[PDB]
Amino acid sequence: EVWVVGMGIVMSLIVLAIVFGNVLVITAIAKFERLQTVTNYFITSLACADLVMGLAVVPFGAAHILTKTWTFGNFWCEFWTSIDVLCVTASIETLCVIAVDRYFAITSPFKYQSLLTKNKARVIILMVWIVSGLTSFLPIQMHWYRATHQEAINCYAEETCCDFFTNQAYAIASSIVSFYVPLVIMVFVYSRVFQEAKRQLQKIDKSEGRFHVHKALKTLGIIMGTFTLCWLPFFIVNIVHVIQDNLIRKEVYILLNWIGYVNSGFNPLIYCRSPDFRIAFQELL
Ligand SMILES: CN[C@@H]1CCc2c(ccc(O)c2O)[C@H]1O
Repeated sequence: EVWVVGMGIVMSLIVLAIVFGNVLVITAIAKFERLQTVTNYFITSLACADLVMGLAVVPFGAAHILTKTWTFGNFWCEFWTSIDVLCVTASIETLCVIAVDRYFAITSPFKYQSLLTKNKARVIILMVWIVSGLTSFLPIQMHWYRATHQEAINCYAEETCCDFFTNQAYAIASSIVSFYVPLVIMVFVYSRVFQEAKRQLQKIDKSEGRFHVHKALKTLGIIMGTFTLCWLPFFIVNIVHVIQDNLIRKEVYILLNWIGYVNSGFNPLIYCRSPDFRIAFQELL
C-alpha cells in the first residue's frame, strides 16, 4: 500500500529543499556586505516569496491530498487560497522586473546608473507586492470569485471540504495579470539582449579574428525554458476548464498546479551562480 507513504516522503523532500535554499540565499545576502546591490534586492523579494510559498501553501496542501479532508475551518480554506495566489503572482512579477533590470543594463549602459538607484528599487518592489495583494486577497475575501452551479454551492456550504471553483471573468483576469503580460515582456527584452550579445561577438571577431582567441543560448535557455515548461501548461488548462467543463479532470489540474509549485526550488540554482555567492556559501558552511 505504498500510496499513503510513497507521496509523503516526496512532499517532505520538496518542502525541505524549498525552505533550505531560500533561507540560505537570504542569510547569504544579509550577513555579507559585498553582496548588497540594487540587482540583489529583487532577488531578495523573489526569495521571500518562495520562502512564504514553501512554508505556507505546500505543507497544508500536502495534508489536503494525503488525508482527503480539510480538518480546519471554512475561513482558513479561503485564507490559504488567497496566500497561494498572492505568492504565485508576486514571484512571477518579480521575475519580470529582474528581466527588465537586465535589459536596461545592456541596452543603455551610460544612463543605467541614474535610471536605477536604491530609492527607486524599493518603490518598484513595493508596487509589485501591492499589485499582487490587490488581485489575490481582495476578490477572494469578499467572495467575488464564487461560482454559480450547484456543485460549487454544495462545496461552499460544507465546512469539511476545500476545493477551488471560480467564474469565467475572475479566471481570465487572474491569468492575464499573473502570467501572459510578464511572459510577453520577458520574451521581448531577452530577444533584444540576445541581439546585442550577438553583435558584440561579431564586432570582436571582426577585429581579433586572426588569432583564434553558444554561451548566450545556454544561459537564455536555462532562464526561459524552465519558467515556460513549469508555468505555461498550468495556465492553459486554467483558461480551458472554465469554457469546457467536461474536458479537464480535477487530478490533471492538481498535478499541473503542483508541477508549477516546484519552480520555487529552482530559483537559487538559476539566479545565484555567480562566484561571489559561491564564496559566501563556502564561508557560511
Ligand atoms: C489554488 N490554486 C490556484 C487556482 C488559480 C490561480 C493559481 C495561481 C495564480 C493565479 O492567477 C490563479 O488564478 C493557483 O495557484
